[PDB]
Amino acid sequence: QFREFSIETIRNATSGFAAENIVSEHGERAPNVVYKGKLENQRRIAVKRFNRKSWPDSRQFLEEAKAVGQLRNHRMANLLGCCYEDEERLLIAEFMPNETLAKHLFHWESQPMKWAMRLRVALHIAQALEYCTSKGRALYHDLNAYRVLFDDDANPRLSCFGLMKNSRDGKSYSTNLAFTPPEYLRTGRVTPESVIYSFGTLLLDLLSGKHIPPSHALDLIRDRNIQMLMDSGLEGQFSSDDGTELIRLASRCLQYEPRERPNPKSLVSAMIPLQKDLEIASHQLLGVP
Ligand SMILES: [Cl-]
Repeated sequence: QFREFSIETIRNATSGFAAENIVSEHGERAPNVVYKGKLENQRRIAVKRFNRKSWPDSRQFLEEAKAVGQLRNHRMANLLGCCYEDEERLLIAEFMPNETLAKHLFHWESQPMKWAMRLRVALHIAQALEYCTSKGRALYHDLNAYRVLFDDDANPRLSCFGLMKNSRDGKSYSTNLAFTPPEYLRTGRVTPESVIYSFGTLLLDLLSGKHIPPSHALDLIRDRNIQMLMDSGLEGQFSSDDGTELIRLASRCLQYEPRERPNPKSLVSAMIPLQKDLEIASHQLLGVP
């Protein structure tokens, strides 16, 4: 059950917000800073520590946090609680011990992430989006490869933290404008269809093995230059038909007109026939213990 924590409990859990416990990607001074920690009951947690003045009205912070806290789903890194003591504003979620899509996709060591695992990620994150939308939390802020986490069993989950803004009013620059949907640039506002565009960028990441700007990818797609778009490290793991099917889904997600983008259920349905190696456990596919 969603619960409140004292700041002392959370400082104890994170060794006083020790810098080496940061597991997010922007360091200590960013709008989005997440620390790993461990509670007295041995439960491992992720703690997002909001900036001072980001959510100054604790009633508003709590309302938001509690709303996110009602969500419970296997495709999410779920929100367990919050803290709003002594000007701190913290979100406490399930710890994900196998790091991020970014680590395994962009910063691989043994070998590139397998196609089968990339497609499993895409499907499971689409399912996470379907769930969040189902529970009235259709807005998601800054979805990218750093918000896709891997659990104890190496299964992909969507971080719950992106369901809340980094600050109620502060302009965030947490996603470079190259990756934001066109309606954000016009209005400064996120809509349900905005996250679908972001999901399109995630598909581009998975297809290419890098965080390719949509403008550039869309040029390649217009040219049907699949060989320049797709990750050379995937060679021989996928049929041209399936590669193309996923590119076509990305193109739908990245449509200028928000109403033309797929709804989450359509993303899930489109992903099913592309799945590969269903019988293989995620830890084997991802290459973690
Ligand atoms: Cl506020």
